[PDB]
Amino acid sequence: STGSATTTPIDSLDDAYITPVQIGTPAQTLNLDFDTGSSDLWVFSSETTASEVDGQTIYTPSKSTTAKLLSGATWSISYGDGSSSSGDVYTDTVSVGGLTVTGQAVESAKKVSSSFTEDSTIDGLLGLAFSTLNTVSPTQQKTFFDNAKASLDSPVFTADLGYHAPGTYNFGFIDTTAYTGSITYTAVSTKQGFWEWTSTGYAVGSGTFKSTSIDGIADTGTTLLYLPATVVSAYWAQVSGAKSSSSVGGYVFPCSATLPSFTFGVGSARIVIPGDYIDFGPISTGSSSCFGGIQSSAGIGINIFGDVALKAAFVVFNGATTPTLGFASK
Ligand code: NA
Repeated sequence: STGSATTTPIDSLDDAYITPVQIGTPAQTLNLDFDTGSSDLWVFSSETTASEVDGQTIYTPSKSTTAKLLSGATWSISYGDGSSSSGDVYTDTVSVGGLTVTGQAVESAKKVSSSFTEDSTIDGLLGLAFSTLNTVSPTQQKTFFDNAKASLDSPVFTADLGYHAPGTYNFGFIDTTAYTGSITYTAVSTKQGFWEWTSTGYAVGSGTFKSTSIDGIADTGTTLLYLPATVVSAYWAQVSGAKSSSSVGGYVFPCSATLPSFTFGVGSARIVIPGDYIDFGPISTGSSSCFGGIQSSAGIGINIFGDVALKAAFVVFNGATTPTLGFASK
C-alpha cells in the first residue's frame, strides 16, 4: 500500500504545515501537524477542556463506531518550544492520503497549553519520530508510520515541504518526479528516538564550503533551522545590521536586507536554502526589524534541521531495519 497527502502552510510565514487526517468511522477529518521530531498522534477532542478550544476541529470518539477506549492509558508531552498537552487514549482507524491503519492509538487531549489553544489551524500532531519516544503509559504505543510500515510497498515516507506553498507527504514510495538529480542517503542514529544524522558542513551565500560535522535532527515540527552558535554567527555576519537580540529571543535583521543563501552538506552533496527562506518577517506587526530563520541551538542541547532546511529538499525517511535519511535538491 501507499498514501499521499498534501501539506499546507498554516500562514504566510510557513510557521507550520497541516495535513488532513481521517479518524474514525464515519471519518472525522482533522488537520494535523506532521512532526518527525515526536512520536505521539494527539488531537483536540470532545474531552478537551472547553476554555482551551478556540476554533480547532475536534475528534469525538463517541461518534466513531470503530473507536475504543484504551483502558487505563494516559499520555503527557512537552515540546521544545515549552508547549504541552495531555489526556487519555482511544484506538481507532486512521487514514492519511488513502493509507489506512486500524487500531492506531489516537491520544485525546484533556488539556493543551496556551500556544495550542491560540493556534486555531492545528487540530493536533501526528508524530513520525521513533516509537521509543511515544509518551503513552503504561503501554507505549506505535506511531502511524510504525503501524503502517509492514503494509507499505517500501518502508519509507517522504517530506516535500513547500516554500510559501503546499507540499506533499508520501508513504510507501519515492516519487522520482518530485526531485532533481539523485538522492544522497546518510546514516541515522536512533539512540535519542529522532531522525538524527550528521551534516558534512555549510556555506554562507557564495562563500567557500566549511567541512565540519554537525549532528542534528530532521524535524518537520520545528519551524526554524537551529545550528551551533559559531555557524549562526558566521551567517548573520553577512547581513548588515543583523544582531542577536536577547529581548526578542534570537537574531533579527533589517527588513530592508536581502539575505544570503545557506548551504548544508549531506555527504558529498549540498542543499541550498535560498535567502528568502530565512526571512520570518517583522518581529511585531509593522516593525522594520525582522526575525531570522537561522538561530542558535545553544541551550537546546541539539541542532535541529527544521522546516527552513527541510523545505529546500526532498527528504526520504527510510524506515528499513537500519534507518537512513535521504536528501535531494528539487
Ligand atoms: Na517567533
